[PDB]
Amino acid sequence: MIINNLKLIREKKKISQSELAALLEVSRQTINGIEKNKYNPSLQLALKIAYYLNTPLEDIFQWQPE
Amino acid sequence: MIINNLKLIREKKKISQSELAALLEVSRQTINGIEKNKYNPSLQLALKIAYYLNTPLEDIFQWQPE
Ligand code: NA
Repeated sequence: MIINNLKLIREKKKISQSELAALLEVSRQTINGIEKNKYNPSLQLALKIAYYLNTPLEDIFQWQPE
Repeated sequence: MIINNLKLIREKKKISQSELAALLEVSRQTINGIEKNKYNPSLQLALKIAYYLNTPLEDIFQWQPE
């Protein structure tokens, strides 16, 4: 299980869902889906998110060790 | 593009493919495949690799735009 903090980090930076989607070249539905915990992103999308949000990836997507 | 440093990092830490595969509960072939850049892991598997290698995920898998 991964717990994500994307909503909070995105909102803190004052970035809307459509703004982030446009930067990452994905759909708003994709961003919203991640934030509503419907599913995890691909490795590549996770890495793009961390890159542009200038935040260590593990601050955004936290695997609960098991 | 994704730069992949898994082999280099695993090797410096003197963890065999077999031992890493066992911690991750995947085939050794799967670790080998990821090391040789044949395919990418899911995000969760990537986070587990980072956990067992005690290394930030972005030092193992480095995405660069363009
Ligand atoms: Na990282």
